[PDB]
Amino acid sequence: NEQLAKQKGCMACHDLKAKKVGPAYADVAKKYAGRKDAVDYLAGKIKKGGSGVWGSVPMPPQNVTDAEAKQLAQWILSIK
Ligand code: HEC
Repeated sequence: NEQLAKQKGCMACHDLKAKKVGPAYADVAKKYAGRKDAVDYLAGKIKKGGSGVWGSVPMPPQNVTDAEAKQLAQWILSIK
């Protein structure tokens, strides 16, 4: 956990409690913490990228698979 975001380099904009170029993973988690499919949705935009729900900066695409996409929404959501 955690070390994963490094191998990818998502912190370049995201941030647990630091609203930087991207919505702090902690903030997004709470926003999707009251949901039940935050895993599919998130990962759905993780392998696609883009934007429109938090801003416009088309986040750069990534090379992850469904499984990896799950750990991202599961690891980012658990973060508060
Ligand atoms: C800055 C260039 C970014 C880097 C690097 C990464 N992400 Fe990102 N991400 C960024 C923004 C600005 C947004 C919001 C765009 C919008 O308006 O919606 C996002 C969003 C995500 C999301 C949300 C998916 C969703 O809710 O549909 C996820 C899951 C996400 N980003 C994952 C992610 C990962 C895994 C990264 C490293 C591989 C990563 N992002 C880098 C900006 C940036």
